[PDB]
Amino acid sequence: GNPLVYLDVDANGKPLGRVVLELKADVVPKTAENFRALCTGEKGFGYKGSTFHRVIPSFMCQAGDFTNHNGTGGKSIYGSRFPDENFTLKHVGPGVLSMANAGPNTNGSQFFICTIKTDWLDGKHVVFGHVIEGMDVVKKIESFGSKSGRTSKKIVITDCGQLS
Ligand SMILES: Nc1ccc(CNC(=O)NCC(=O)N2CCCC2)cc1
Repeated sequence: GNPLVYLDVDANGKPLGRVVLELKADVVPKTAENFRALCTGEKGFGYKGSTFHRVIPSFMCQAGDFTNHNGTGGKSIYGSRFPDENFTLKHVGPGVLSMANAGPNTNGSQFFICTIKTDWLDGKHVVFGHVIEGMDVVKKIESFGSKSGRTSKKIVITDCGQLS
């Protein structure tokens, strides 16, 4: 069925624990496949070692720029960017996993995990999964953000991969 993947996350070099994500390949197979492969690193690049570079309390935690390591970069397994697959899934609440972007059809590798319902992003960001386990870890990450998005600890995905 739908892939289960994980992110193991450090803050200032010490482990917070594991976030487990279900990828909704049934609804958004291309977007789910991209994220899955970036977790395993099987194409020779991916999320391992990359950061949560911008985190805003009571909103979301954003990550996945493994090319420029500053929020301007990332790439997909298909090429630098790929289209918005569909907007069928909605930003319904905490734990939603969705693609960051720079406008229409600019999905790469950057993603975010919501910590609240973010309805204004519906129709603009492709939702492609949800947290299965580890919301406690997500709340810790969230607690290290700020209004400007700047993090107060260095938040690193030390390991990631596929569970099923
Ligand atoms: N592929 C790609 C994706 C994102 C960017 C830079 N864009 C962003 O940080 N956009 C903000 C964004 O998507 N957000 C922030 C609310 C969580 C969703 C640049 C390239």
